[PDB]
Amino acid sequence: PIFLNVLEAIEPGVVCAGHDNNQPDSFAALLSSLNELGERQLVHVVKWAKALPGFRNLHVDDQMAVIQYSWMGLMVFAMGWRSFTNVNSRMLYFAPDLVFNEYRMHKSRMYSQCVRMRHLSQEFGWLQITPQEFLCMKALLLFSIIPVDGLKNQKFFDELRMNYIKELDRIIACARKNPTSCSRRFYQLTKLLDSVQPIARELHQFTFDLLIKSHMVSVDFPEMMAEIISVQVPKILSGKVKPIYFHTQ
Ligand SMILES: CC[C@H]1[C@@H](O)CC(=O)N1c1ccc(C#N)c(C(F)(F)F)c1
Repeated sequence: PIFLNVLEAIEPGVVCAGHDNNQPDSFAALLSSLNELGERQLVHVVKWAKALPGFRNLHVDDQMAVIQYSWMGLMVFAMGWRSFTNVNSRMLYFAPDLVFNEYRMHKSRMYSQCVRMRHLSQEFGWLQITPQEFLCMKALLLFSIIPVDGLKNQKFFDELRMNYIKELDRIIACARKNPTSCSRRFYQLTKLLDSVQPIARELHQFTFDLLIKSHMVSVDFPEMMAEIISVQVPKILSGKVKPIYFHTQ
């Protein structure tokens, strides 16, 4: 059980947003706290990714690029899981000190996006996703978005992705003596993974638009946050960098 041992060992712990929950809810305060949380989560995601089996097989510039492109999707998927395990998917558990109820979904001006994220969280319950399926799916999500023109060394990436697919297949919750069971399960989980990508795109769009207007609406963007959103995110939004889907959309 070496692979699952590693994934459990490297899984990030609790990350707080630093939000003041004693102040009335406002757009500026909610989004400033989400941005700070995004910066804090990025730091954890980088450390996590660099500790994954085989990650150092990637060329050095490909390493940071892969992390940066996948960051939003990784955050959303983990947040959906937190929401499932902590509040039964009824609210969005961004952090212990930043939990969105319906009022905050509205006040953040992100209601439609939050609906999609809550639906993702509900899928963990509907499909009875195991914590081990979650960990393997999240690892595979890192290797699910790349430039259409390819990476510096695309071969090493393709091999990594292949192996992460095989590890997911190995531990899916099914009865092996009935092949139909495992086929159905793999189909369900690949559909679930695909569904992260349109959600990440909506968040990319929202966050990009907010950065551009941030001076007008009093929303603060931290340094590393802002660089990714102005340099890497537009490569996604302009179609230079595209998600890898299992099924044809
Ligand atoms: C990253 C940018 C900020 C906001 O500007 C838009 C938005 O949705 N953000 C955000 C923050 C933190 C987490 C976490 N965890 C998430 C999610 F969970 F949705 F990925 C989004």
